Amino acid sequence: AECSVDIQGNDQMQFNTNAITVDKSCKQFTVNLSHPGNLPKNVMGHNWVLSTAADMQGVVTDGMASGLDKDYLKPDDSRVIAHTKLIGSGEKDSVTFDVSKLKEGEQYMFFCTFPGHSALMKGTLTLK
Ligand SMILES: [Cu+]
Repeated sequence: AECSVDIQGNDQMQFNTNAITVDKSCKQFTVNLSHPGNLPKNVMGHNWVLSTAADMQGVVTDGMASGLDKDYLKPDDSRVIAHTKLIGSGEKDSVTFDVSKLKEGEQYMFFCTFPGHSALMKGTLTLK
């Protein structure tokens, strides 16, 4: 099983994948995020945040109101399953989480919580 994925967030406010499949055989899953853009994190910062599809809107809404210093995430938000830090041009960050934090039959979404970015920077994640 392929238990990791490399993802990029760029200056065009786009991730380079719209869907991630996590194989059930995997015990852990790793996301390696990078920023090939030129813009700094205060204007084009990107993070990779995971939640159920149902909780996405709440996480995004409260994240925006949280500010840059809080990585645009509501402190201790229980709806966030896993997340990388917010990164800007030339930076990279990885996050590894336990696959047992996911279940079959539930739709998950990964997205960036920087203000306005989730309109384009989002995708599905599914355990199969
Ligand atoms: Cu972003």
